[PDB]
Amino acid sequence: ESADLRALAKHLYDSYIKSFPLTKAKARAILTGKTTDKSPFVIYDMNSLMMGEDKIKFKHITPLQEQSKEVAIRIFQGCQFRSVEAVQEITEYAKSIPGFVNLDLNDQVTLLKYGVHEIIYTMLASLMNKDGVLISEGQGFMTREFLKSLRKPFGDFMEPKFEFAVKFNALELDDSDLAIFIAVIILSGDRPGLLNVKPIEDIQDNLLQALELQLKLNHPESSQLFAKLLQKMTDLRQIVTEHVQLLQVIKKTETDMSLHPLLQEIYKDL
Amino acid sequence: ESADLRALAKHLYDSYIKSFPLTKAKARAILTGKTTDKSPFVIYDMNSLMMGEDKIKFKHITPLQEQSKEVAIRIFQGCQFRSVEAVQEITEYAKSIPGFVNLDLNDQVTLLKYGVHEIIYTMLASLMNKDGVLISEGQGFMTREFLKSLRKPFGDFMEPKFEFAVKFNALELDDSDLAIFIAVIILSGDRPGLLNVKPIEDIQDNLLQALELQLKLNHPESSQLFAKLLQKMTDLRQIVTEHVQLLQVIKKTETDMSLHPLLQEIYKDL
Ligand SMILES: O=C(O)[C@H](Cc1ccccc1)Oc1ccc(Cc2ccccc2)cc1
Repeated sequence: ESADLRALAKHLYDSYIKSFPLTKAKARAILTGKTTDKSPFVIYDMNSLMMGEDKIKFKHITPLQEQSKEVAIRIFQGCQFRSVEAVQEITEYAKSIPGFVNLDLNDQVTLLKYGVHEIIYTMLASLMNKDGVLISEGQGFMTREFLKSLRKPFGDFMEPKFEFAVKFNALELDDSDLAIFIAVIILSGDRPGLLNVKPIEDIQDNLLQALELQLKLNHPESSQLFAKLLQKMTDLRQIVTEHVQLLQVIKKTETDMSLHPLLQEIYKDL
Repeated sequence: ESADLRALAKHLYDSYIKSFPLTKAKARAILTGKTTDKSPFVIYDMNSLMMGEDKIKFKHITPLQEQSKEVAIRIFQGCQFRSVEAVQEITEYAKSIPGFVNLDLNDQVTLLKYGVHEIIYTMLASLMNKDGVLISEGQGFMTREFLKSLRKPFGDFMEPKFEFAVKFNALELDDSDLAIFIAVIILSGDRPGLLNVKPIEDIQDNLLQALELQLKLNHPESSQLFAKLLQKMTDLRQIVTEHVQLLQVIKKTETDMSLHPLLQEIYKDL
Protein backbone atom coordinates (compact mmCIF):
# COMPACT_ATOMS: atom_id res chain seq x y z
CA GLU A 1 0.00 0.00 0.00
CA SER A 2 1.49 3.30 -1.17
CA ALA A 3 -0.15 4.63 1.99
CA ASP A 4 2.31 2.90 4.32
CA LEU A 5 5.28 3.75 2.09
CA ARG A 6 4.45 7.45 1.95
CA ALA A 7 3.96 7.29 5.71
CA LEU A 8 7.32 5.59 6.20
CA ALA A 9 9.03 8.24 4.06
CA LYS A 10 7.58 11.14 6.03
CA HIS A 11 8.58 9.48 9.32
CA LEU A 12 12.18 9.00 8.22
CA TYR A 13 12.31 12.59 6.95
CA ASP A 14 11.07 14.03 10.24
CA SER A 15 13.46 11.81 12.21
CA TYR A 16 16.33 12.81 9.90
CA ILE A 17 15.53 16.50 10.39
CA LYS A 18 15.83 16.18 14.17
CA SER A 19 19.02 14.07 14.17
CA PHE A 20 21.20 16.08 11.80
CA PRO A 21 21.67 19.80 12.56
CA LEU A 22 23.06 20.69 9.13
CA THR A 23 20.67 19.59 6.36
CA LYS A 24 21.56 19.57 2.66
CA ALA A 25 18.89 22.21 2.00
CA LYS A 26 20.69 24.49 4.44
CA ALA A 27 24.19 23.59 3.27
CA ARG A 28 23.12 24.25 -0.32
CA ALA A 29 21.74 27.69 0.53
CA ILE A 30 25.10 28.57 2.12
CA LEU A 31 27.20 26.96 -0.63
CA THR A 32 26.97 27.77 -4.34
CA GLY A 33 23.56 29.20 -3.51
CA LYS A 34 23.27 32.86 -2.57
CA THR A 35 21.24 33.28 0.62
CA THR A 36 23.85 35.89 1.50
CA ASP A 37 22.90 36.98 5.02
CA LYS A 38 25.84 35.49 6.92
CA SER A 39 28.72 34.40 4.67
CA PRO A 40 31.04 31.68 6.08
CA PHE A 41 34.70 32.25 6.90
CA VAL A 42 36.83 30.91 4.06
CA ILE A 43 40.02 28.98 4.69
CA TYR A 44 42.04 28.92 1.48
CA ASP A 45 45.58 29.23 2.84
CA MET A 46 47.92 28.68 5.79
CA ASN A 47 47.36 32.29 6.83
CA SER A 48 43.61 31.76 6.38
CA LEU A 49 43.54 28.69 8.64
CA MET A 50 45.86 30.31 11.17
CA MET A 51 44.29 33.77 11.14
CA GLY A 52 40.81 32.32 11.59
CA GLU A 53 40.98 29.17 13.69
CA ASP A 54 41.12 31.48 16.70
CA LYS A 55 38.13 33.40 15.35
CA ILE A 56 36.16 30.27 14.44
CA LYS A 57 34.21 28.12 16.92
CA PHE A 58 36.58 25.13 16.77
CA LYS A 59 37.10 22.84 19.76
CA HIS A 60 40.53 21.18 19.88
CA ILE A 61 43.70 23.19 19.21
CA THR A 62 44.52 26.84 18.51
CA PRO A 63 46.45 28.11 15.44
CA LEU A 64 50.18 27.72 16.10
CA GLN A 65 52.44 27.08 13.10
CA GLU A 66 56.14 27.37 13.92
CA GLN A 67 57.86 24.05 14.58
CA SER A 68 54.98 22.99 16.83
CA LYS A 69 52.39 20.47 15.63
CA GLU A 70 52.09 20.31 11.84
CA VAL A 71 49.11 21.92 10.09
CA ALA A 72 48.16 18.78 8.17
CA ILE A 73 48.03 16.71 11.37
CA ARG A 74 45.81 19.18 13.21
CA ILE A 75 43.43 19.26 10.26
CA PHE A 76 43.31 15.46 9.97
CA GLN A 77 42.76 15.04 13.71
CA GLY A 78 40.08 17.69 13.35
CA CYS A 79 38.10 15.54 10.93
CA GLN A 80 38.25 12.69 13.46
CA PHE A 81 36.58 14.76 16.20
CA ARG A 82 33.76 15.63 13.80
CA SER A 83 33.36 12.08 12.52
CA VAL A 84 33.00 10.92 16.12
CA GLU A 85 30.15 13.43 16.53
CA ALA A 86 28.47 12.29 13.31
CA VAL A 87 28.58 8.70 14.57
CA GLN A 88 26.29 9.67 17.49
CA GLU A 89 23.92 11.58 15.25
CA ILE A 90 23.71 8.59 12.89
CA THR A 91 23.20 6.19 15.81
CA GLU A 92 20.28 8.27 17.03
CA TYR A 93 18.73 8.33 13.55
CA ALA A 94 19.12 4.54 13.21
CA LYS A 95 16.97 4.07 16.31
CA SER A 96 14.06 5.79 14.57
CA ILE A 97 14.00 3.38 11.61
CA PRO A 98 10.95 1.12 12.14
CA GLY A 99 12.11 -2.26 13.38
CA PHE A 100 15.76 -1.36 14.11
CA VAL A 101 15.58 -1.41 17.92
CA ASN A 102 13.76 -4.74 17.79
CA LEU A 103 16.78 -6.43 16.21
CA ASP A 104 19.36 -8.46 18.11
CA LEU A 105 21.56 -6.02 20.04
CA ASN A 106 24.80 -7.42 18.62
CA ASP A 107 23.38 -7.10 15.10
CA GLN A 108 22.44 -3.48 15.81
CA VAL A 109 26.05 -2.76 16.82
CA THR A 110 27.35 -4.58 13.74
CA LEU A 111 25.13 -2.63 11.34
CA LEU A 112 26.24 0.70 12.84
CA LYS A 113 29.90 -0.30 12.92
CA TYR A 114 29.98 -1.13 9.19
CA GLY A 115 27.48 1.43 7.97
CA VAL A 116 28.77 4.60 9.63
CA HIS A 117 31.60 5.25 7.14
CA GLU A 118 29.36 4.89 4.09
CA ILE A 119 26.84 7.27 5.66
CA ILE A 120 29.48 9.79 6.66
CA TYR A 121 30.74 10.17 3.09
CA THR A 122 27.23 10.13 1.69
CA MET A 123 26.24 13.06 3.92
CA LEU A 124 29.65 14.75 3.52
CA ALA A 125 28.82 15.17 -0.18
CA SER A 126 25.85 17.31 0.87
CA LEU A 127 28.35 19.81 2.25
CA MET A 128 30.66 19.73 -0.78
CA ASN A 129 30.83 21.20 -4.26
CA LYS A 130 33.64 21.03 -6.85
CA ASP A 131 35.48 23.85 -5.06
CA GLY A 132 35.30 23.02 -1.34
CA VAL A 133 33.55 21.70 1.79
CA LEU A 134 31.61 23.44 4.54
CA ILE A 135 33.16 23.28 8.00
CA SER A 136 32.23 23.83 11.65
CA GLU A 137 28.44 23.53 11.48
CA GLY A 138 28.63 25.53 8.28
CA GLN A 139 30.35 28.58 9.75
CA GLY A 140 33.46 27.78 7.74
CA PHE A 141 34.50 26.74 4.23
CA MET A 142 37.78 24.97 3.47
CA THR A 143 38.77 25.07 -0.20
CA ARG A 144 39.52 21.99 -2.24
CA GLU A 145 42.86 23.53 -3.24
CA PHE A 146 44.06 24.23 0.28
CA LEU A 147 43.26 20.63 1.24
CA LYS A 148 45.07 19.13 -1.74
CA SER A 149 48.13 21.26 -0.97
CA LEU A 150 48.59 19.70 2.47
CA ARG A 151 51.43 17.32 3.34
CA LYS A 152 52.14 14.51 0.86
CA PRO A 153 50.28 11.83 2.88
CA PHE A 154 47.39 14.17 3.72
CA GLY A 155 46.93 15.92 0.38
CA ASP A 156 45.17 12.85 -1.01
CA PHE A 157 42.83 12.33 1.94
CA MET A 158 39.82 14.38 0.78
CA GLU A 159 40.28 14.30 -3.02
CA PRO A 160 38.54 10.95 -3.50
CA LYS A 161 35.62 12.20 -1.39
CA PHE A 162 35.48 15.32 -3.59
CA GLU A 163 35.40 13.20 -6.74
CA PHE A 164 32.60 11.07 -5.33
CA ALA A 165 30.64 14.12 -4.16
CA VAL A 166 30.69 15.77 -7.57
CA LYS A 167 29.21 12.65 -9.18
CA PHE A 168 26.79 11.92 -6.33
CA ASN A 169 25.49 15.49 -6.22
CA ALA A 170 24.70 15.33 -9.94
CA LEU A 171 21.71 13.18 -8.96
CA GLU A 172 20.20 16.25 -7.25
CA LEU A 173 18.72 14.28 -4.35
CA ASP A 174 17.10 16.28 -1.53
CA ASP A 175 16.96 15.55 2.20
CA SER A 176 13.66 13.66 1.94
CA ASP A 177 15.34 11.33 -0.59
CA LEU A 178 18.55 11.00 1.45
CA ALA A 179 16.69 10.13 4.67
CA ILE A 180 15.43 6.94 3.03
CA PHE A 181 18.75 6.15 1.28
CA ILE A 182 20.71 6.35 4.51
CA ALA A 183 18.30 3.93 6.16
CA VAL A 184 18.77 1.44 3.28
CA ILE A 185 22.55 1.65 3.83
CA ILE A 186 22.15 0.92 7.56
CA LEU A 187 19.93 -2.16 7.10
CA SER A 188 22.28 -3.83 4.65
CA GLY A 189 22.28 -7.53 5.38
CA ASP A 190 25.65 -8.52 4.01
CA ARG A 191 27.69 -7.06 6.87
CA PRO A 192 30.06 -9.65 8.36
CA GLY A 193 29.21 -11.24 11.71
CA LEU A 194 25.45 -10.70 11.57
CA LEU A 195 23.42 -13.25 13.58
CA ASN A 196 19.90 -12.90 12.15
CA VAL A 197 19.93 -11.61 8.56
CA LYS A 198 16.21 -12.18 7.85
CA PRO A 199 14.60 -9.28 9.77
CA ILE A 200 17.32 -6.97 8.50
CA GLU A 201 16.66 -7.79 4.82
CA ASP A 202 12.91 -7.69 5.47
CA ILE A 203 13.23 -4.11 6.70
CA GLN A 204 15.59 -3.06 3.91
CA ASP A 205 13.10 -4.54 1.42
CA ASN A 206 10.44 -2.27 2.89
CA LEU A 207 12.86 0.69 2.86
CA LEU A 208 13.87 0.09 -0.78
CA GLN A 209 10.22 -0.07 -1.71
CA ALA A 210 9.72 3.27 0.02
CA LEU A 211 12.79 4.76 -1.65
CA GLU A 212 11.59 3.81 -5.14
CA LEU A 213 8.18 5.41 -4.71
CA GLN A 214 9.78 8.53 -3.17
CA LEU A 215 12.06 8.93 -6.20
CA LYS A 216 9.27 8.34 -8.72
CA LEU A 217 7.07 10.96 -7.03
CA ASN A 218 9.79 13.50 -6.21
CA HIS A 219 11.67 13.17 -9.52
CA PRO A 220 9.08 12.19 -12.18
CA GLU A 221 11.34 13.25 -15.05
CA SER A 222 14.47 11.54 -13.69
CA SER A 223 14.35 8.18 -15.48
CA GLN A 224 15.74 5.18 -13.58
CA LEU A 225 16.96 7.39 -10.71
CA PHE A 226 16.40 4.52 -8.27
CA ALA A 227 18.80 2.26 -10.19
CA LYS A 228 21.40 5.01 -10.51
CA LEU A 229 21.42 5.78 -6.78
CA LEU A 230 21.77 2.11 -5.95
CA GLN A 231 24.82 1.79 -8.19
CA LYS A 232 26.47 4.64 -6.29
CA MET A 233 26.70 2.15 -3.41
CA THR A 234 29.67 0.61 -5.21
CA ASP A 235 31.44 3.96 -5.31
CA LEU A 236 30.90 4.41 -1.56
CA ARG A 237 32.35 0.99 -0.75
CA GLN A 238 35.51 1.79 -2.70
CA ILE A 239 35.81 5.17 -1.01
CA VAL A 240 35.66 3.41 2.37
CA THR A 241 38.07 0.62 1.44
CA GLU A 242 40.44 3.15 -0.14
CA HIS A 243 40.09 5.24 3.01
CA VAL A 244 41.14 2.65 5.59
CA GLN A 245 44.08 2.19 3.21
CA LEU A 246 45.50 5.70 3.51
CA LEU A 247 44.68 5.40 7.20
CA GLN A 248 47.04 2.45 7.68
CA VAL A 249 49.64 4.40 5.70
CA ILE A 250 49.22 7.32 8.12
CA LYS A 251 49.52 4.88 11.02
CA LYS A 252 53.13 4.74 9.81
CA THR A 253 53.75 8.43 10.57
CA GLU A 254 52.53 9.10 14.12
CA THR A 255 52.66 6.35 16.75
CA ASP A 256 54.50 6.22 20.09
CA MET A 257 53.34 9.18 22.20
CA SER A 258 52.80 8.87 25.96
CA LEU A 259 50.37 11.81 25.89
CA HIS A 260 47.68 10.34 23.61
CA PRO A 261 46.43 7.51 25.87
CA LEU A 262 43.06 8.94 26.90
CA LEU A 263 42.68 10.92 23.68
CA GLN A 264 43.59 8.03 21.36
CA GLU A 265 41.05 6.05 23.36
CA ILE A 266 38.08 8.24 22.47
CA TYR A 267 39.00 7.82 18.80
CA LYS A 268 39.33 4.10 18.02
CA ASP A 269 39.29 3.15 14.33
CA LEU A 270 35.71 3.97 13.33
CA GLU B 1 5.92 1.33 -24.05
CA SER B 2 6.57 -1.91 -22.22
CA ALA B 3 6.15 -3.56 -25.64
CA ASP B 4 9.43 -2.03 -26.84
CA LEU B 5 11.22 -3.13 -23.65
CA ARG B 6 10.06 -6.73 -24.22
CA ALA B 7 11.43 -6.69 -27.77
CA LEU B 8 14.79 -5.48 -26.46
CA ALA B 9 14.83 -8.26 -23.85
CA LYS B 10 14.14 -10.85 -26.57
CA HIS B 11 16.85 -9.40 -28.79
CA LEU B 12 19.52 -9.55 -26.07
CA TYR B 13 18.49 -13.07 -24.95
CA ASP B 14 18.70 -14.19 -28.60
CA SER B 15 22.23 -12.77 -29.03
CA TYR B 16 23.30 -14.21 -25.70
CA ILE B 17 22.37 -17.73 -26.87
CA LYS B 18 24.31 -17.14 -30.08
CA SER B 19 27.46 -15.83 -28.33
CA PHE B 20 27.81 -18.10 -25.27
CA PRO B 21 28.18 -21.88 -25.99
CA LEU B 22 27.65 -22.88 -22.36
CA THR B 23 24.46 -21.37 -20.94
CA LYS B 24 23.31 -21.50 -17.30
CA ALA B 25 20.45 -23.73 -18.50
CA LYS B 26 22.89 -26.35 -19.81
CA ALA B 27 25.21 -25.92 -16.82
CA ARG B 28 22.44 -26.59 -14.29
CA ALA B 29 21.23 -29.64 -16.25
CA ILE B 30 24.76 -31.05 -16.10
CA LEU B 31 25.22 -30.17 -12.41
CA THR B 32 21.87 -31.51 -11.21
CA GLY B 33 22.67 -35.22 -11.45
CA LYS B 34 18.98 -35.82 -12.16
CA THR B 35 19.92 -35.41 -15.83
CA THR B 36 22.49 -38.06 -16.73
CA ASP B 37 22.41 -37.80 -20.53
CA LYS B 38 26.06 -36.73 -20.23
CA SER B 39 27.61 -36.47 -16.75
CA PRO B 40 30.97 -34.77 -16.00
CA PHE B 41 34.21 -36.45 -14.94
CA VAL B 42 35.32 -35.13 -11.55
CA ILE B 43 38.76 -33.81 -10.63
CA TYR B 44 39.33 -33.69 -6.85
CA ASP B 45 42.97 -34.78 -6.52
CA MET B 46 46.20 -35.44 -8.44
CA ASN B 47 45.19 -38.91 -9.61
CA SER B 48 41.82 -37.64 -10.84
CA LEU B 49 43.79 -34.89 -12.55
CA MET B 50 45.97 -37.43 -14.36
CA MET B 51 42.90 -39.44 -15.33
CA GLY B 52 41.33 -36.14 -16.38
CA GLU B 53 43.40 -35.63 -19.52
CA ASP B 54 42.35 -39.17 -20.43
CA LYS B 55 38.66 -38.66 -21.27
CA ILE B 56 38.67 -34.84 -21.16
CA LYS B 57 40.41 -32.70 -23.78
CA PHE B 58 43.47 -31.59 -21.80
CA LYS B 59 46.42 -30.47 -23.92
CA HIS B 60 48.29 -29.99 -20.65
CA ILE B 61 50.58 -32.47 -18.88
CA THR B 62 49.28 -35.71 -17.36
CA PRO B 63 52.26 -37.31 -15.54
CA LEU B 64 54.73 -35.70 -13.11
CA GLN B 65 54.32 -31.97 -12.55
CA GLU B 66 56.90 -30.80 -10.00
CA GLN B 67 59.94 -30.83 -12.30
CA SER B 68 57.76 -30.16 -15.35
CA LYS B 69 55.25 -27.35 -14.82
CA GLU B 70 53.59 -28.26 -11.53
CA VAL B 71 49.86 -28.93 -11.34
CA ALA B 72 48.95 -25.47 -10.02
CA ILE B 73 50.71 -23.97 -13.04
CA ARG B 74 49.00 -26.31 -15.52
CA ILE B 75 45.59 -25.48 -14.08
CA PHE B 76 46.02 -21.71 -14.30
CA GLN B 77 47.53 -21.85 -17.77
CA GLY B 78 44.23 -23.49 -18.65
CA CYS B 79 42.29 -20.86 -16.73
CA GLN B 80 44.14 -18.14 -18.62
CA PHE B 81 43.05 -19.77 -21.90
CA ARG B 82 39.37 -19.89 -20.99
CA SER B 83 39.39 -16.25 -19.87
CA VAL B 84 40.82 -15.01 -23.17
CA GLU B 85 38.19 -17.18 -24.85
CA ALA B 86 35.55 -15.69 -22.53
CA VAL B 87 36.68 -12.16 -23.38
CA GLN B 88 36.22 -12.88 -27.09
CA GLU B 89 32.74 -14.30 -26.49
CA ILE B 90 31.74 -11.25 -24.40
CA THR B 91 33.22 -8.93 -27.05
CA GLU B 92 31.03 -10.62 -29.64
CA TYR B 93 27.98 -10.17 -27.41
CA ALA B 94 28.76 -6.49 -26.80
CA LYS B 95 28.53 -5.66 -30.51
CA SER B 96 24.89 -6.84 -30.50
CA ILE B 97 23.82 -4.42 -27.75
CA PRO B 98 21.91 -1.72 -29.67
CA GLY B 99 23.99 1.44 -29.88
CA PHE B 100 27.29 -0.01 -28.63
CA VAL B 101 29.05 -0.12 -32.01
CA ASN B 102 27.86 3.41 -32.78
CA LEU B 103 29.84 4.86 -29.83
CA ASP B 104 33.25 6.48 -30.05
CA LEU B 105 35.79 3.76 -30.76
CA ASN B 106 37.88 4.74 -27.73
CA ASP B 107 34.86 4.40 -25.43
CA GLN B 108 33.94 0.96 -26.86
CA VAL B 109 37.43 -0.21 -25.92
CA THR B 110 37.23 1.40 -22.46
CA LEU B 111 33.84 -0.18 -21.73
CA LEU B 112 35.09 -3.65 -22.66
CA LYS B 113 38.33 -3.16 -20.73
CA TYR B 114 36.52 -2.47 -17.44
CA GLY B 115 33.43 -4.58 -17.95
CA VAL B 116 34.95 -7.83 -19.17
CA HIS B 117 36.06 -9.25 -15.83
CA GLU B 118 32.89 -8.25 -13.98
CA ILE B 119 30.92 -10.20 -16.61
CA ILE B 120 33.20 -13.22 -16.41
CA TYR B 121 32.69 -13.60 -12.66
CA THR B 122 28.92 -13.15 -13.08
CA MET B 123 28.74 -15.91 -15.70
CA LEU B 124 31.30 -18.11 -13.95
CA ALA B 125 28.75 -18.44 -11.14
CA SER B 126 26.41 -20.17 -13.62
CA LEU B 127 29.01 -22.94 -13.71
CA MET B 128 29.39 -23.23 -9.95
CA ASN B 129 27.66 -24.76 -6.93
CA LYS B 130 28.90 -24.81 -3.33
CA ASP B 131 31.28 -27.68 -4.15
CA GLY B 132 32.95 -27.01 -7.47
CA VAL B 133 32.96 -25.66 -10.98
CA LEU B 134 32.38 -27.12 -14.45
CA ILE B 135 35.35 -27.05 -16.84
CA SER B 136 36.15 -27.87 -20.48
CA GLU B 137 32.72 -26.90 -21.79
CA GLY B 138 30.98 -28.95 -19.09
CA GLN B 139 32.84 -32.24 -19.68
CA GLY B 140 34.53 -31.89 -16.31
CA PHE B 141 34.00 -30.68 -12.76
CA MET B 142 36.90 -29.51 -10.57
CA THR B 143 36.28 -29.50 -6.81
CA ARG B 144 36.39 -26.33 -4.73
CA GLU B 145 38.51 -28.14 -2.14
CA PHE B 146 41.02 -29.31 -4.74
CA LEU B 147 41.46 -25.73 -5.94
CA LYS B 148 41.85 -24.36 -2.39
CA SER B 149 44.66 -26.83 -1.68
CA LEU B 150 46.91 -25.54 -4.47
CA ARG B 151 50.28 -23.84 -3.92
CA LYS B 152 50.19 -20.89 -1.48
CA PRO B 153 49.31 -18.24 -4.07
CA PHE B 154 47.25 -20.29 -6.55
CA GLY B 155 44.95 -21.58 -3.80
CA ASP B 156 43.47 -18.16 -3.06
CA PHE B 157 42.32 -17.37 -6.58
CA MET B 158 39.01 -19.19 -6.77
CA GLU B 159 37.71 -19.25 -3.19
CA PRO B 160 36.38 -15.69 -3.37
CA LYS B 161 34.69 -16.48 -6.70
CA PHE B 162 32.92 -19.45 -5.09
CA GLU B 163 31.82 -17.25 -2.19
CA PHE B 164 30.36 -14.76 -4.62
CA ALA B 165 28.73 -17.50 -6.67
CA VAL B 166 26.89 -19.13 -3.75
CA LYS B 167 25.12 -15.87 -2.88
CA PHE B 168 24.60 -14.59 -6.42
CA ASN B 169 23.11 -18.00 -7.30
CA ALA B 170 20.65 -17.61 -4.44
CA LEU B 171 18.92 -14.97 -6.61
CA GLU B 172 17.92 -17.75 -9.03
CA LEU B 173 18.35 -15.79 -12.24
CA ASP B 174 17.97 -17.55 -15.60
CA ASP B 175 19.72 -16.85 -18.92
CA SER B 176 17.13 -14.38 -20.17
CA ASP B 177 17.68 -12.36 -16.98
CA LEU B 178 21.48 -12.50 -17.21
CA ALA B 179 21.53 -11.39 -20.83
CA ILE B 180 20.06 -8.04 -19.84
CA PHE B 181 22.11 -7.74 -16.64
CA ILE B 182 25.37 -8.31 -18.52
CA ALA B 183 24.45 -5.63 -21.04
CA VAL B 184 23.77 -3.26 -18.12
CA ILE B 185 27.25 -3.92 -16.76
CA ILE B 186 28.97 -3.13 -20.07
CA LEU B 187 27.22 0.20 -20.64
CA SER B 188 28.28 1.73 -17.32
CA GLY B 189 29.31 5.30 -17.96
CA ASP B 190 31.18 5.72 -14.71
CA ARG B 191 34.18 3.91 -16.20
CA PRO B 192 37.52 5.79 -15.94
CA GLY B 193 38.49 7.67 -19.10
CA LEU B 194 35.20 7.69 -21.01
CA LEU B 195 35.00 10.49 -23.56
CA ASN B 196 31.24 10.71 -24.18
CA VAL B 197 29.37 9.70 -21.03
CA LYS B 198 25.87 10.84 -22.07
CA PRO B 199 25.27 8.49 -25.04
CA ILE B 200 26.40 5.63 -22.81
CA GLU B 201 24.06 6.54 -19.95
CA ASP B 202 21.17 6.90 -22.41
CA ILE B 203 21.69 3.30 -23.53
CA GLN B 204 22.13 1.99 -19.98
CA ASP B 205 18.94 3.76 -18.91
CA ASN B 206 17.01 1.88 -21.59
CA LEU B 207 18.69 -1.38 -20.62
CA LEU B 208 17.85 -0.75 -16.93
CA GLN B 209 14.20 -0.23 -17.81
CA ALA B 210 14.32 -3.51 -19.76
CA LEU B 211 15.93 -5.32 -16.83
CA GLU B 212 13.33 -4.00 -14.37
CA LEU B 213 10.39 -5.16 -16.48
CA GLN B 214 12.01 -8.55 -17.15
CA LEU B 215 12.50 -9.31 -13.46
CA LYS B 216 8.96 -8.18 -12.63
CA LEU B 217 7.47 -10.49 -15.25
CA ASN B 218 9.87 -13.41 -14.83
CA HIS B 219 9.97 -13.27 -11.00
CA PRO B 220 6.56 -11.82 -9.95
CA GLU B 221 7.07 -12.98 -6.38
CA SER B 222 10.68 -11.87 -5.89
CA SER B 223 10.35 -8.54 -4.08
CA GLN B 224 13.09 -6.01 -4.83
CA LEU B 225 15.00 -8.50 -6.99
CA PHE B 226 15.98 -5.60 -9.29
CA ALA B 227 17.53 -3.67 -6.38
CA LYS B 228 19.12 -6.82 -4.96
CA LEU B 229 20.72 -7.63 -8.32
CA LEU B 230 22.09 -4.10 -8.73
CA GLN B 231 23.74 -4.26 -5.30
CA LYS B 232 25.57 -7.41 -6.40
CA MET B 233 27.47 -5.06 -8.70
CA THR B 234 29.44 -4.05 -5.60
CA ASP B 235 30.60 -7.61 -4.94
CA LEU B 236 31.91 -7.88 -8.50
CA ARG B 237 34.12 -4.77 -8.21
CA GLN B 238 35.72 -6.16 -5.02
CA ILE B 239 36.45 -9.53 -6.60
CA VAL B 240 38.22 -7.78 -9.47
CA THR B 241 40.36 -5.71 -7.10
CA GLU B 242 41.47 -8.67 -4.99
CA HIS B 243 42.13 -10.70 -8.11
CA VAL B 244 44.45 -7.99 -9.43
CA GLN B 245 46.67 -7.88 -6.35
CA LEU B 246 46.91 -11.67 -6.37
CA LEU B 247 47.97 -11.39 -9.99
CA GLN B 248 50.70 -8.92 -9.07
CA VAL B 249 51.94 -11.45 -6.52
CA ILE B 250 52.23 -14.25 -9.08
CA LYS B 251 54.10 -12.03 -11.55
CA LYS B 252 56.86 -11.68 -8.92
CA THR B 253 56.94 -15.28 -7.72
CA GLU B 254 56.92 -17.07 -11.10
CA THR B 255 59.38 -15.07 -13.20
CA ASP B 256 59.09 -17.78 -15.86
CA MET B 257 55.32 -17.62 -16.27
CA SER B 258 53.49 -15.12 -18.48
CA LEU B 259 50.14 -13.33 -18.29
CA HIS B 260 48.51 -13.57 -21.75
CA PRO B 261 48.82 -10.40 -23.93
CA LEU B 262 45.08 -9.74 -24.23
CA LEU B 263 44.78 -9.96 -20.44
CA GLN B 264 47.91 -7.89 -19.83
CA GLU B 265 46.39 -5.07 -21.86
CA ILE B 266 43.05 -5.23 -20.04
CA TYR B 267 44.80 -4.98 -16.67
CA LYS B 268 46.49 -1.97 -15.08
CA ASP B 269 47.47 -0.81 -11.59
CA LEU B 270 45.45 1.48 -9.31
O1 LIG C 1 42.95 -12.94 -14.42
C1 LIG C 1 42.28 -13.40 -15.36
O2 LIG C 1 42.07 -12.79 -16.44
C2 LIG C 1 41.67 -14.80 -15.23
C3 LIG C 1 40.17 -14.58 -15.07
C4 LIG C 1 39.45 -15.86 -14.62
C5 LIG C 1 39.61 -16.33 -13.32
C6 LIG C 1 38.94 -17.48 -12.93
C7 LIG C 1 38.11 -18.15 -13.82
C8 LIG C 1 37.95 -17.67 -15.12
C9 LIG C 1 38.62 -16.52 -15.51
O3 LIG C 1 42.16 -15.51 -14.08
C10 LIG C 1 43.50 -15.69 -14.00
C11 LIG C 1 44.05 -15.90 -12.74
C12 LIG C 1 45.42 -16.11 -12.58
C13 LIG C 1 46.24 -16.12 -13.70
C14 LIG C 1 47.67 -16.35 -13.53
C15 LIG C 1 48.42 -17.12 -14.53
C16 LIG C 1 49.25 -16.58 -15.50
C17 LIG C 1 49.93 -17.39 -16.40
C18 LIG C 1 49.78 -18.77 -16.33
C19 LIG C 1 48.95 -19.32 -15.36
C20 LIG C 1 48.27 -18.51 -14.46
C21 LIG C 1 45.69 -15.92 -14.96
C22 LIG C 1 44.33 -15.71 -15.12
